[PDB]
Amino acid sequence: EVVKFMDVYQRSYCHPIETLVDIFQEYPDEIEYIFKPSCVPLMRCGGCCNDEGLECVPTEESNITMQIMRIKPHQGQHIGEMSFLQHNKCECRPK
Amino acid sequence: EVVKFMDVYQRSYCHPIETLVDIFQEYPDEIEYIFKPSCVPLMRCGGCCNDEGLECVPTEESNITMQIMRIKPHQGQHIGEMSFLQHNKCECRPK
Repeated sequence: EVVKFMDVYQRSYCHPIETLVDIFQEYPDEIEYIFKPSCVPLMRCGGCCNDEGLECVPTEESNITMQIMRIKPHQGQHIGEMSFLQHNKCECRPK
Repeated sequence: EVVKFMDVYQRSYCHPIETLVDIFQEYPDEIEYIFKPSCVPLMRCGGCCNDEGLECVPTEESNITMQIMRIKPHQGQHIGEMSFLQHNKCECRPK
């Protein structure tokens, strides 16, 4: 059935949403290890703003710790804790 | 609490996830108008695969109809129906 306007509007407005984030994006200086899984689920700001000139960005954020399989190609692999930023609150701010 | 490896691994693996998608991306021929909301919530394949050479892609798809406000700037606006593609099933396939 057809999704009603106010439902679409409220569901898509700027807010934290579970987002699958590549670990290399979070750790852009990593050039030694590869990771399993290669991505992690994190709450991140997403969606749209009333004003098209605004973007959805975090106003509160905090880290979560996840166990990741850290692989050194052709050498070995280890379960290790890694920290990832999550967004707790979002707002629409000038782009 | 530290998220356990097997929990992260299972939660991040290739599957359909709610994704906030920009309308003008899905409909690049809609030049003359703007839309409210400007993005919509859609189930889309997301997450990661066991092999860096694989990608998460849809194997089953369907459409969904949503009420969206179509706006002609400083002229007028109308609530109409628009159809969007969703992903119902995903698999990891060779890029």
